Formats: sequence, C-alpha cells, structure tokens
Amino acid sequence: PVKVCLIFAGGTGMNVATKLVDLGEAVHCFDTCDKNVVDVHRSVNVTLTKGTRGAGGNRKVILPLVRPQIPALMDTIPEADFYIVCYSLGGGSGSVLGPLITGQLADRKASFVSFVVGAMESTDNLGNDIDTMKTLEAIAVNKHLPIVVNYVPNTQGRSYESINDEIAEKIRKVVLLVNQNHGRLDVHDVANWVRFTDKHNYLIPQVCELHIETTRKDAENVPEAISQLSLYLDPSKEVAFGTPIYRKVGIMKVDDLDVTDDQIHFVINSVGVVEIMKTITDSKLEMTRQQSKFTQRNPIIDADDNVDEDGMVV
Ligand SMILES: Nc1nc2c(ncn2[C@@H]2O[C@H](COP(=O)(O)OP(=O)(O)O)[C@@H](O)[C@H]2O)c(=O)[nH]1
Ligand SMILES: [Mg+2]
Repeated sequence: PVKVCLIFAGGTGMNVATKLVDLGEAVHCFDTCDKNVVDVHRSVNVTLTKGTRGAGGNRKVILPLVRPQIPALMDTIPEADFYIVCYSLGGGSGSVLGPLITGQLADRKASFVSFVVGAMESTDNLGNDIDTMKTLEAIAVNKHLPIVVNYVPNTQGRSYESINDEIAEKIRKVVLLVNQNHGRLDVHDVANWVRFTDKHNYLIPQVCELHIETTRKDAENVPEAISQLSLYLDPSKEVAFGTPIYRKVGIMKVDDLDVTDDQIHFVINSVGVVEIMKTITDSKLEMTRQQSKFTQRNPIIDADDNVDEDGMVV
C-alpha cells in the first residue's frame, strides 16, 4: 500500500491540487465537470462524474446523481496507510464528493485528515458550509470515528490564491508527518493519534479540528487538546506540554530536505467547532436579514391593462 493518498474534490479542491502537482501519482482529483482542469493536472490523476457536467451550486441536486458512482471512484484509489481529503464546504460538488468519499475511507477503517474551506460569498456558501459540517458530524457519529479536519475560513479581504497557498503548505507538513521516515514514529502510532476513539472508548466520535503549529507556545494554546503528535528536529528541545489524552513524539532527520521547520505539532481538538458554527450561522443570519428586509416596487401593470398570451400590451 502506498504511503499516502491525496484526494481533492471540486473547484477549490483542484485549485489546491495544482500546487501539489510534484506529488504526482499520489494526487487524485474528482469533480462533476472540468471547469477547473488545467495542464498541470496530467501529472496527476483526474476523474469526472457522468450525468452532472458542473452545474450547482446545489448539493441536494448533485447527491443523487453522484451517489451511485462512488464505488467506481473508490476503485481509482489504492490502499493507503494515510489519506488527505481536500475540498470546499461551500460549493455543490466538493461538498458532496468529499464527504461521500470520506465515508468510504471510514469503512476502509482508514487513517485520514481533511482540509476544508469555509466559503463566505453568499447565504448559499454559508448555508452549504453548515450542511457539510453537519454531514461530517453525522458520518463521525454513524461510523464511530473522529472526523478530523483543518478548517480554513475564506477571511474577508483575503485572496483565494493566498488562502489556497497556505493550505498547500499545511498539506506538505502532513505528508512529511506520515512519510514513515521518522524515529520512534510507527504507522500504528499515527493511526492511534487520528483514530483516538478506537482505544479511548469513553470519548465521543465527532467532527474535530486539526491544528498545525510550529511553536510549543502555539500548540499549548490549543484549548482542550485531545490528541497530540509532535515532530522534533532537535530531540533535546523535546518537552511534554499541555493536557492531551493522547501524546506521541517522533524525531526528524536533518538530511531530510522535506524538513523546513525545527518542530511541528499536530493537535486535534473539538471544543472549537462550536465557535466555527456560531460565526458561520451568524453570518448567514445577518445576510439573510438584509435579504428579507429588501423591498421592491409595486407592479406597473394592473388589472385595467389588456395583456395578451405573449405579454403584449397594445
Ligand atoms: N479558498 C478558496 N476558495 C474558493 C476557491 N474557489 C472557490 N472558492 C470559494 O468556494 C466556494 C465553492 O467553490 P467550488 O470549489 O468551485 O465548489 P464545487 O466545485 O462545486 O465543489 C465558492 O463559492 C467560493 O466561495 C479556491 O480556489 N480557494
Ligand atoms: Mg466547480
């Protein structure tokens, strides 16, 4: 089984994919149309679904069209010791394909994390965010498995180019983490970090946040940490901080040119998902208020107007 499989879905998904082209065969893209297919995508895997050809937008409309086709997509995905799934919560295709695929990985009893974007353009985007987050929490519950995600809100003002750019970087860091070439760091360890419910049975499988941090201080400030996993380049600087239920260390190799940071900390928690939802729901609400506070003029035809079948008023 390959070391890591990288799944992207939808527009955002493939846009983030173009920056990870150098990983070639490890990258698998999926969309409902080719709207976002560029040239650097031939260096990687690409699959589009039938019947759909890129419309919504609408997840309710896309789901039943793509559901039957999932078995087939799964076949285009080899066994892996870890997976990364990436897509937007805001659109219609990524926010369907992604969770559908996520559900299959969970039946592979696989070890995986997800990178998702909070789209913030419209009450469509916002509404979709909520539904997809809700979807992910239902899968967690039904499959009894934490659904671990790095959440990136499209902060007002900031360019998608920029937002995509940091997601790419965070993905590399996870690719490093699971590149199996560390000291003390087992493949079984990594599974136990991200699938903490398998051994910690008193804990509740739910949607969790993944925090990636390059300082000990930054990691400690992650609230109500559940499951930590640290990489050190200088083993001496190793410190056990915070209060996670699960903690595991590995050591990095200096001759590894992947290593671009003195120390990386991968911290899963869940308490912060509440606020994410509060923000998103409050945004939708404030927009929705102005939407239904808008008023239009009365018509400029009335019942004295002779109107034919084509709408002609002569
Ligand atoms: N960060 C980021 N956000 C994007 C990008 N493209 C689109 N968006 C935002 O994400 C939402 C969904 O877009 P898209 O990924 O094309 O949806 P999908 O293909 O139907 O799954 C849009 O409404 C925008 O809010 C991107 O490349 N990066
Ligand atoms: Mg699209």
